[PDB]
Amino acid sequence: KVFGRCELAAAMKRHGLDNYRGYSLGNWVCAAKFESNFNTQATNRNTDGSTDYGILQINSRWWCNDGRTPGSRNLCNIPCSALLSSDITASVNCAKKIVSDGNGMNAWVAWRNRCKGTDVQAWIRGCRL
Ligand code: NA
Repeated sequence: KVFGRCELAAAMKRHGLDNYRGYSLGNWVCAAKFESNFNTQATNRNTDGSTDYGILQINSRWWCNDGRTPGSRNLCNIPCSALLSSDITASVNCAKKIVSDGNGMNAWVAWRNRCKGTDVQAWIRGCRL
């Protein structure tokens, strides 16, 4: 599913992401836009052989099991395919684990490079929330 901007903001809010560990909703929407262009089916392979899955591009080296990333962990305890669902619950629940891991949202390279230190509230302007 390809979300609309406000539709995704609402979904994320309902799933407890607004101000989760101090990151306002616009941060999460901004990261999703640049990670996946709001497409839950997004996948991208990394140089190390791991793959990133879903709306928030969660990596198989640490966070999910895809059956093809040798020596990897599955810290969210989920098949990576669950991250591709139109239902964002598994992505959100795993993202909450990731953002709590030490480095905050810096874990998402696109957040650091394209969202951090920008007016992220712009991503939710106009939405009914
Ligand atoms: Na893995």
